[PDB]
Amino acid sequence: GVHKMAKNEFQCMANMDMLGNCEKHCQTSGEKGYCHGTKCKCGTPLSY
Repeated sequence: GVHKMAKNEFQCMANMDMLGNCEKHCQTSGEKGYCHGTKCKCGTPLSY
């Protein structure tokens, strides 16, 4: 909802956000990381 929270966008490669400050914080929780520079979040891989 409030922010892009999936593997589809930024891909830890965007030319001003690729240095995502959460490089272990996701895998240490078992969930997947998203790189928005300092606005770096993780998230569950989800199911349907």
